[PDB]
Amino acid sequence: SIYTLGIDVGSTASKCIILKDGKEIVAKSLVAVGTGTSGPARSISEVLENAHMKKEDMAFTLATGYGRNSLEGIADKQMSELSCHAMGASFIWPNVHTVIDIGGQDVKVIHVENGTMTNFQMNDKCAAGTGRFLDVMANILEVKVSDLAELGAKSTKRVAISSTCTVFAESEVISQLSKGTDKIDIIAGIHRSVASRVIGLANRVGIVKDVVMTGGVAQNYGVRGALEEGLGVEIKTSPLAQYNGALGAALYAYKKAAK
Amino acid sequence: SIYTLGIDVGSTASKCIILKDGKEIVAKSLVAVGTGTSGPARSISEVLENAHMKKEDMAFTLATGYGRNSLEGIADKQMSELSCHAMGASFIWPNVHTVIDIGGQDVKVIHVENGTMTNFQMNDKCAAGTGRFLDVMANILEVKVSDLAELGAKSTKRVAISSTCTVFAESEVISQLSKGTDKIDIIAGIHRSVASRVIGLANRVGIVKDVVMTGGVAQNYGVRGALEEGLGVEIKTSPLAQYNGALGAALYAYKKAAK
Ligand SMILES: Nc1ncnc2c1ncn2[C@@H]1O[C@H](COP(=O)(O)OP(=O)(O)O)[C@@H](O)[C@H]1O
Ligand SMILES: Nc1ncnc2c1ncn2[C@@H]1O[C@H](COP(=O)(O)OP(=O)(O)O)[C@@H](O)[C@H]1O
Ligand code: SF4
Repeated sequence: SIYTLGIDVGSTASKCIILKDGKEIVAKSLVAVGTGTSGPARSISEVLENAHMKKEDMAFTLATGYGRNSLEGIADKQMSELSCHAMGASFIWPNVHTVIDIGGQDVKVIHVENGTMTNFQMNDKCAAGTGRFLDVMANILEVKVSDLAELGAKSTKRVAISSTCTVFAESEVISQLSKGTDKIDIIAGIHRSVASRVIGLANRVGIVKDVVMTGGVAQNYGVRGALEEGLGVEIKTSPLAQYNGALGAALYAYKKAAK
Repeated sequence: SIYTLGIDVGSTASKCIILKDGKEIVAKSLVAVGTGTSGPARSISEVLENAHMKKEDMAFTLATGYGRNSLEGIADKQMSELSCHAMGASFIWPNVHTVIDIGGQDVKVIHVENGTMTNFQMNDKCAAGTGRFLDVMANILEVKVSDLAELGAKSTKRVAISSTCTVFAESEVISQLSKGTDKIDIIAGIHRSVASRVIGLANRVGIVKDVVMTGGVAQNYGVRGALEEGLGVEIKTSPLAQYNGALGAALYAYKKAAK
């Protein structure tokens, strides 16, 4: 009976979630964020449509993300991206305590307790370990970022990328091609390279029980598997992975719409 | 009467120096890293020719640089790049105490005392502040790395690049173009951006009196000027700037050839 709207406006995309009584997801949406493109707005329409409801049907609207204020007038209230991820993770996995969120342009590991963000470490300046790292690599390899996972899974040889930087690592990848190294192998290498950076931030926080991966890159099971190897613990993820930030907002909305 | 050979084999180029009695430069050479694995070799021939002498005439040969361990057989002893720069700087500027060396793929600030490396700070992992940063920018701007200095000198408006990263700053530059911002201005901005990183390392060491800029990027007076503004002290440089590492090797050679 009470419908709420969670809006996660990131730097790459804008995700939306609408849930009934804060217990079930009725609809979600995702729209690329282009300059001028007005995609966060579009995504809102997208959800409302998918759900067959009007903005006036939402009890409370909560926005989060990089441009969580670009639609200030839309959201009743805005909230930290760390908070929503913690809240959302908790809705999907009750025993979460550690949340690894990789999105374009940034990474962040969050320690969660009672759907809240206890502590966290995040990278906002280095393109390394971000989905942007994976883009720059998929381009040189001439492959689709959403294929990397599938390809790297075929690797038979370990190929390391000693360069920590995206720029230097780019040359490495180019050079590994000059040596006739297979792409499948270079990819699995790029994945461990990303895992390595995440693991780097990860340790300043500590991997607690029931680790979950969130964000768009979450889909890349190549990357996630590289993470399980590094941290040596199960890394969980679900289809809703990239809609976590939004899901968190919707949960905080339904909460604000009860107090 | 005693001729020595200094060979600085970098990642970008291979420089060579030959001096008589460790007091005067008789000849120098510079050869890129074209595909072949004989550019360092080629440069040696180049110098010997320019000088009109043969490898035998060289009393002692000392190699330095990224591929130092590659001239084992050609050279007689190898030495730290920090040491040669300090030694070489001292030969060019007696009162040096601080040496800023920007080359492709790395930056490093050296404190010098009696032709020796007292302390130093260096960047080897981040492409930011390196000549590689300038490359990635010259490409997007569609200009020649050796023109940047000349162009930026015409800027009339200050345009900042808030991004510290080469990858993110790359997009910025692209975006500053979308806003119709002049290249001349974007360049001067890129220069200060580089200066900022150098100054970053610089402070962990301390700018002492008589600062000198070394390395290929040394030529870029756009960059060097950005450095004088930041540190607020004179930054010296000479034509031999990029041959400093080699010059240092030749000086250590003539020294080894006297003890
Ligand atoms: N199928 C896929 N496989 C791999 N990566 C993907 C896939 N779909 C999206 N991604 C990526 O995951 C990231 C998700 O970004 P996201 O978290 O939505 O961005 P932001 O934090 O800016 O909102 C991007 O780098 C995007 O390209
Ligand atoms: N005329 C020039 N103007 C600006 N930059 C230059 C010029 N000539 C060379 N450079 C650059 O200066 C740097 C010199 O690199 P160098 O110190 O020789 O490399 P390495 O440290 O790998 O041996 C490179 O980034 C190169 O492109
Ligand atoms: S290490 Fe590379 S990817 Fe990271 S901030 Fe530096 S230039 Fe950017």
